[PDB]
Amino acid sequence: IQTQQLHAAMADTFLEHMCRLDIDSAPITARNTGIICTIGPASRSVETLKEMIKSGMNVARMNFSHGTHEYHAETIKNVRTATESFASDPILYRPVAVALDTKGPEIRTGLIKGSGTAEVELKKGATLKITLDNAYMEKCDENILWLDYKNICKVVDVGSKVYVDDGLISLQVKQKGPDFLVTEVENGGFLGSKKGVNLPGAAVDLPAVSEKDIQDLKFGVEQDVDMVFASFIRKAADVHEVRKILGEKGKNIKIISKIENHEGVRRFDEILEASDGIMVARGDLGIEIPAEKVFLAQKMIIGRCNRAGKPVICATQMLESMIKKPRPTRAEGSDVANAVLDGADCIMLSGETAKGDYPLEAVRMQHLIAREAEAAMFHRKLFEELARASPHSTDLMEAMAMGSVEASYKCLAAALIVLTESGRSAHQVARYRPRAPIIAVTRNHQTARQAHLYRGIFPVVCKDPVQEAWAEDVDLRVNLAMNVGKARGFFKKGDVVIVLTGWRPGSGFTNTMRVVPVP
Amino acid sequence: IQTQQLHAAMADTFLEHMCRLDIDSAPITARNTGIICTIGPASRSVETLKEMIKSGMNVARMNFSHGTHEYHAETIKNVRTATESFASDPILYRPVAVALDTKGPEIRTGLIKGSGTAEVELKKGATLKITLDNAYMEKCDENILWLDYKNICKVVDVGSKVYVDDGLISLQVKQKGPDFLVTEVENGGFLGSKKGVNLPGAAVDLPAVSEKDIQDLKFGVEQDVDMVFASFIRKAADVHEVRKILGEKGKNIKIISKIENHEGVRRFDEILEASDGIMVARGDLGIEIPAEKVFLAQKMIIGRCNRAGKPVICATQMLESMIKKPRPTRAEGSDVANAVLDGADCIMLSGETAKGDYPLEAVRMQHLIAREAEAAMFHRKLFEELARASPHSTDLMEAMAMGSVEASYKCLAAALIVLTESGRSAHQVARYRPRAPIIAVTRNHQTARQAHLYRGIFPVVCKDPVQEAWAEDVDLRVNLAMNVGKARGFFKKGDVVIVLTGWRPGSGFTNTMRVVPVP
Amino acid sequence: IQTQQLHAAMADTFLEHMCRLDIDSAPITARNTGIICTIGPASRSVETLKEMIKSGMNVARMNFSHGTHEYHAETIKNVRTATESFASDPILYRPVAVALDTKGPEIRTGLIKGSGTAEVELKKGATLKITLDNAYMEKCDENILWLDYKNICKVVDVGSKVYVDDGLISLQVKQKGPDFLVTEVENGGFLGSKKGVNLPGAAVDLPAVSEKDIQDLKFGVEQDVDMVFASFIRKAADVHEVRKILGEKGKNIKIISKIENHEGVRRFDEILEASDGIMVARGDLGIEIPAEKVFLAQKMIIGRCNRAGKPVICATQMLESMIKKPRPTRAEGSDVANAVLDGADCIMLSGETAKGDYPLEAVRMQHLIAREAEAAMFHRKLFEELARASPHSTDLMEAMAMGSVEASYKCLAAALIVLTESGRSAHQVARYRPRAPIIAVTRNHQTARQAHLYRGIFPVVCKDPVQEAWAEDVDLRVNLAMNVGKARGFFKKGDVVIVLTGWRPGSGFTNTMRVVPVP
Ligand SMILES: [K+]
Ligand SMILES: [K+]
Ligand SMILES: [K+]
Ligand SMILES: [Mn+2]
Ligand SMILES: [Mn+2]
Ligand SMILES: [Mn+2]
Repeated sequence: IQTQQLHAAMADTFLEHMCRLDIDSAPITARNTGIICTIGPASRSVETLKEMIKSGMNVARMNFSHGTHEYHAETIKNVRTATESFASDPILYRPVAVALDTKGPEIRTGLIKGSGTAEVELKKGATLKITLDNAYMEKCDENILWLDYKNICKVVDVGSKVYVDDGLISLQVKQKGPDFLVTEVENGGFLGSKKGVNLPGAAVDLPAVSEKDIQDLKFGVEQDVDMVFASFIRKAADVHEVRKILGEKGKNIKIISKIENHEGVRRFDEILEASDGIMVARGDLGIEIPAEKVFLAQKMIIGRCNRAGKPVICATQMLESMIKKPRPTRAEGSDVANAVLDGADCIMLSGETAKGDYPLEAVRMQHLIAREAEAAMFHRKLFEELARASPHSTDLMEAMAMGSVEASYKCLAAALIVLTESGRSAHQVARYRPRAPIIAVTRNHQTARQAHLYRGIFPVVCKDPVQEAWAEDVDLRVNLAMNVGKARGFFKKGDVVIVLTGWRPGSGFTNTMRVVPVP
Repeated sequence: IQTQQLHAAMADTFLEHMCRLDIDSAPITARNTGIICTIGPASRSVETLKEMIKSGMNVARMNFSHGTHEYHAETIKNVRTATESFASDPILYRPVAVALDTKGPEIRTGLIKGSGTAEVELKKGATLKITLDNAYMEKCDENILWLDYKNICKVVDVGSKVYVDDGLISLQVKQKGPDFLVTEVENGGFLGSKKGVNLPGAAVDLPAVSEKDIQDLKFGVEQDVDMVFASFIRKAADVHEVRKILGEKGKNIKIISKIENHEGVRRFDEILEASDGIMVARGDLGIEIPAEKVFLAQKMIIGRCNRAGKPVICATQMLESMIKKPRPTRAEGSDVANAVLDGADCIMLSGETAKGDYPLEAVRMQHLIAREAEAAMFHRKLFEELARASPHSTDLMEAMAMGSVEASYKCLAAALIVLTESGRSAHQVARYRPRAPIIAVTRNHQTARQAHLYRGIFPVVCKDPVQEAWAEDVDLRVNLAMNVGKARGFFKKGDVVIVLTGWRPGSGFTNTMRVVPVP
Repeated sequence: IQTQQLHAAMADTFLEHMCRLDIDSAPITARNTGIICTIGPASRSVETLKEMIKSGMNVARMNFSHGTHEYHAETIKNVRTATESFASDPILYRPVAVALDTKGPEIRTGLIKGSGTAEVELKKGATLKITLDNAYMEKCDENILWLDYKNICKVVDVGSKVYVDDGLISLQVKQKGPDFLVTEVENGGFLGSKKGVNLPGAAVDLPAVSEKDIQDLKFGVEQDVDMVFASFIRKAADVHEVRKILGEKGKNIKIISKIENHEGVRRFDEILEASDGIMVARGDLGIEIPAEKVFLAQKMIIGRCNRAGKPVICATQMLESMIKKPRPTRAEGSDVANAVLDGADCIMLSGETAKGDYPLEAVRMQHLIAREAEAAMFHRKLFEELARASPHSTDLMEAMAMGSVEASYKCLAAALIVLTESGRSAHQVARYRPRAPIIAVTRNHQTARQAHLYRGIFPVVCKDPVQEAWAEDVDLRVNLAMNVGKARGFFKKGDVVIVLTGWRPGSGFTNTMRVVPVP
């Protein structure tokens, strides 16, 4: 029989835990891993968004690497419209967050000359001249290649390698002429317009926060986005610049630093301290450093974020092949599962959702794999190691959290209900990775939206006004969670859930926990 | 500084181990994970095979789902030709195994318009008719489809699902008429000729070993293949049938059962006992059972095989996208890494090698990821577990093996040298997963070839005749290993390696171990 | 069924390990814990010594706190006579070590006055005056008590507590007059002659090595003792002074620092570095510092010594009550068991052997408890933890040790045979605590005698001359071990043992191990 890999949960070793994984051990209804969907022409329509939400989407990511403000404003407007089309039912309403992915220090090449083939082919052992002559800005070809990085020449050297499109195409500088570069094509073949360019071994002096960026972040504040995915941040200083720009009015916007180059990996510790969360941007990371090493950086990053208690996102190409096909490849399914097992708080879709033919099938697939992997976690082991690395604490919530999660493990609670406004308490509970869903009730619409960044936290926005008597106000928000839970099939009348509340309205966190029957 | 994730090797927890993975901790030269390549039109040429070998190929897999005997006979002949082109040098000669992959109980739709390239769409609602009438055999079109499985009507029901062409296409039986099925198209769109068919929730009664299979196995014995990849085996009886056909003359051919359907996963334990090894055929497995659960089956299978000490292979779509591209996707790189970390003895390529545009790049990539992940393993923990999970033990080689690997850990030996003929002693040493390469010297050309099925065993065929004095014959095979090692850059004069030999010529295994300087 | 707590050895937790200890799981014949017997009037007779040996004695301790040199010389002569009375049989001969226990900076009282033997009573709340006037030297009573510590007035002050006769009697300095001390009796009652005195809260300026000491050590060198138990050593410097006096001629005499005061416990680390071994002298230690804290110091000491690989002895009052009774108390039995379980290499008897009515019964009891507790160890857990404290940093012989011990666990070897002259190789094997007996064959009579200091090493002196051929000389010393083992009931023809030898005569340690049948 058994359910949600409970037999394997009892194992005393990882080897036995693995040997006990059962494909016939049904996972639970609730899904703990937040799904982040990148919105594009394939999913901008309010009607598709509505389905995006029912299928699982928690975070709508706007990639400011392309598109104008009015563009992104309309799409932001549509996700909100689709979201609120549900607001009518307080029990079935699923909050949805809006994220903003910075363009950052990108290098991009121009448009191929119209006058000639659709795409130019850089054949191995062929010459190619890279120029900055704005004249060739839209007249690229097998001979001339224009880039949008002016100082490029001062940071590269003879012998330096240049990667272009998703470092599918490789170039080697042979002559470093003043204001231009004569190179030789090593790899790749076909080149299109506006393609990504990477200088792995160089020190790109572009700004962390460029003019263009400053305006986009400002725009986010204006548009009231919940988070910011800062691209190519390579040190604490960068995070701080982004923090400063968001300034006072955007103080509450959570900054998620994207790690996508050797520098950022090397200075990860100081970056994590300055950020609210981290994103393993495997795409550029896999170009900036050898592809075979990404898995190392991913696990290291997810590991340290877990230990720190800050959200971490795994992104890029997870279900890549589903851009053109309805079902994922065996490796891609594996990729998602291992990301969840590695400890990732959220998994992302960018392309499979932005411009793919199967956006809805893709999020549904991550949703399926998520629940399955989440159950295959070795909680007993993870908890212990995670509490070990928990320094001596003068913060009582950490204790409440560990006690509660432990309590949830013992009575196989159906869920952990947490009343919070800043979201802190719930964040703490999620940190110690309980198996059961963390139903966080709050009146702060934003902390609800931001809650998705945390593994296990199921945000529930309470719209009822604050009751006179604190006890009644509590039983109110608690019953709301109870109902949402019954509605979502997380638990029925008679199951056990642990409830974390504040003893008195003035309590600075959840200092009260109870084991309670759902009825 | 550090090398081969040794700093992270010292951690006491998995969380710390992960937090310590360093992308600047260079792996070692030696690669322990065997690479199995599926040979096809893109890699049959002797010249390509030569490069296949230099790039890392250890096992050539002939997929008998297609091709005639003379076809596979020539390709087998070519891999041997390319292999022997190296025989001349005893030190740099890498033996290559030949593997035969069985067709088994497959279900294939017939031809379309009696033509190779096929058309016809389908998509939702579109009713489709599945006839068994061998008349319209080679006349499949948009409305009537023919299957090569005759009893298909007795094993399926109304409402049953039928997957066509790698589960991309989905049908649902609406009317189960006698000798034909009227179905409705759920998923899928375009169907070609002779495409695979799967009946997920049905009990297919086809024969474990068919008439077609019997001749192919017989042929394998004739061609002297080292192993058989028994497709779709679902129980011990199945393995035994294959064992019987190979019979006495093929007694030494190792049988690798392929697990690719619910039944096989369910009866896995008895199948493992009857087999010499196991292959996680995620392809059909991901169709036969929900895709999201494959990762569960994989980890469970790899785990149990490790515990049992029999070789286990992970296969299908690992570097899939590389069939059309020079670099893999981030998910695919991750998939290989986790396969090695899960503990798979060999990883496979089938298509990326058989008919892709980048066969060489693909094996080279697995080779790269393999070494990287092999170092990222948590040996201390693994060993302890493999040990604390090795019930009983009277096979002294177990003792010798565990003590030697433990000794190799302590003095960070560069390699373990094992003299063996049946290969048993080396198998035992690999079982306990040393970090260093296992250089197994043997005069039994076949055990050398078969050795690749084991993680870490680097086979070396000794051609020198047996010396008069046992001591000299030993020091001879040992120096050959010493030389092979120095040549392959596994170690230089002065490094330490542990040597496992037999005290006297009559010893039944490796009962003598030594810590020795390589010089 | 089961034997030697092997069922409990399979447990994965200490709690389970304990819950599985079975009083019906017969321990093995061999005893790994060395037994150190203090020789006195109750056991100086050669005839008693002979029985002391057959009963289990490994080390004869001569306590130079009393007796003249001619006295100790005769007793040393008798143990040697009793020991050699067995030398005739090379197989049944058990070497015995002679240990010299230093007097050190002791503080003794004088002889009660001549009254009718009537010992003196010190009722609570009485005065009593301690003088130094060498006139009361043999005339102590209720009013005056002489001390042999001349500078006692300069180290104590008013309020200072003074303990007499094994801390049984308590006195508090009320008036610190010049050259005397007026005190008040807190505890204690009856005072005899020449009793022990402790100033726990003072800084005794007596010489670590006194005039009396230097001569005694010199004598030890002359008498060729195997080890020295240096009393009250409180710092590295102390150990060095002793090392220096033993000088060049006594360079091979192992120095065992005795930890018996707060200072020694506080500076333990530097003392252990300088010593060859350590003795937890609970006697004075339990006076110098609170009684309830000794168990902490013992475990800590035994712990760090284990971690360092140096012999550690537990001593004093273990079977105390047996001085007058044939059977030990329940606490004493427990005390011996827990000492073996703590990890003590040797357990001592001093009094129960020196002047008790049941010297033989006492050593026999320690012998019985030892084997019983040695089986009740949690080897799996202990080993894993020792290996951790021994990083991957290598000397090389410890690789062999760890590998060998691991191998002995796996095939449940009957014993580990080690050929060594300096004894080093065996010491290393013992360090990693195997379950089976370590039969160490040597031609160095002394290293054999000293070997007893190490848990599990069963010394065997080889008298045969060195064979021409290194191979024959090895099989010779191995067969001797094989024979000794069969004789002692350690193992019969057909059992498995691991043999650690040197490949070539020049090897600097045991670099060759083998799993071999005993026959
Ligand atoms: K971007
Ligand atoms: K096949
Ligand atoms: K003494
Ligand atoms: Mn990027
Ligand atoms: Mn298949
Ligand atoms: Mn003492």
